Amino acid sequence: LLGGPSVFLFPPKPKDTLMISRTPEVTCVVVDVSHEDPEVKFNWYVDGVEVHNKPREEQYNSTYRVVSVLTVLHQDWLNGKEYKCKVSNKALPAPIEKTISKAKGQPREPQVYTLPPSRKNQVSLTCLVKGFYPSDIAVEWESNGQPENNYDTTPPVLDSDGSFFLYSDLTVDKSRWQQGNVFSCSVMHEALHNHYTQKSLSLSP
Amino acid sequence: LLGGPSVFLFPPKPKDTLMISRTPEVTCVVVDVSHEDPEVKFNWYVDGVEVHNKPREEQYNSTYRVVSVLTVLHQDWLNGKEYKCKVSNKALPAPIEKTISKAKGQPREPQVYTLPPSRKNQVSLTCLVKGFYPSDIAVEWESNGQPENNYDTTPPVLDSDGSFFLYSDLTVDKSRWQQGNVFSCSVMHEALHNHYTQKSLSLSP
Repeated sequence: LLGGPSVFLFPPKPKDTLMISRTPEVTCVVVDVSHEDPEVKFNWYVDGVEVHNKPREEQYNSTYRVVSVLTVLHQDWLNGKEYKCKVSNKALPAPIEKTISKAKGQPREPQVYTLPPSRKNQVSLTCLVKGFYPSDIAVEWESNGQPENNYDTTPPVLDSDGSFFLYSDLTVDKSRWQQGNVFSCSVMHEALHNHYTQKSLSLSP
Repeated sequence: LLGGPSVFLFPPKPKDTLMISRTPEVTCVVVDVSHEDPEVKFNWYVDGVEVHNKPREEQYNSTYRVVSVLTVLHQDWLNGKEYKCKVSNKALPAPIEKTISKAKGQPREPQVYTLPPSRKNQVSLTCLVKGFYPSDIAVEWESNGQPENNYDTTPPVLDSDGSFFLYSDLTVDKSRWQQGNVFSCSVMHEALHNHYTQKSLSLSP
């Protein structure tokens, strides 16, 4: 397998699994396919039963990169079904197989805490999100209903008690803060009521 | 102790540890401090030696939340020194101690791959980043040198070979794509030459 193609199988976006309006999908990524062997075939399995459905390929200098995407059903993922990507290519000893599923274990509700805002010309607004399981989570910010994209979020990290925690921080203009704009950190997780919660912070007297 | 104060100690942002112009800091977060006991005091230790430099506090209904930040030295963090947060409050049996350091293990260079773009009115541009250790990493996007914030990045995940891998997804206007704008996927990691690599993606004939 060394110098040959590598395969990566990605779970669906947490946000996608937790909204009926969107469609969650697993993604099977193949890079470093040899110039001599462009044909790459994908076989998808849900718990064992083969499914459908085309794969997307492009040339990158000496090699090929191929991505295959399969829609999943919200429930199948949340209920813990196992998804398998099988990648076949003429240069491979035996087809490569990858497997992904939602972590099993008792779900635990995240707890969200806005923190003391801190300070030239910009303000840091932060949210702690902790006590959650599994680690699949979506953390976002908004203001006046519209999204705020200038934020960092730490990857979930395991706590002593076996739950996960993270830290999200949003940078805003000092003046938008001083003008009393309401800023919110929204969290989506399977263990929350309505799969959603929100905590707000503003400058108010 | 339940359900008194809980403490969370956070490492410095990867981007801050890897740029000479920024200040990396460890952050000690205390939540659910009882109304009756506002005083929270902080002891900071690097490898076991007390350092100095105040904490911010605020009331949230019936509780207090307190955050204490300590500037660290780039070299100290990368060299694997151990940071200790010790939190003292009158409601605690014994003061609470939290400890953090860079994971030890042989550093491995991330490998960065732009992937085939995919198609309403919007284009998904994607980057695979894999083969890296430790998981401390920063991933961002630019167009014409300016930052693009409308992306999502999976938390680093452990690969069978002991290294980490992730997937980052930027959403762009179809028209900015068609107009030939160069979109760039910037990665920062300790094992990279210059601590930085860029892979770019555009529509070109």
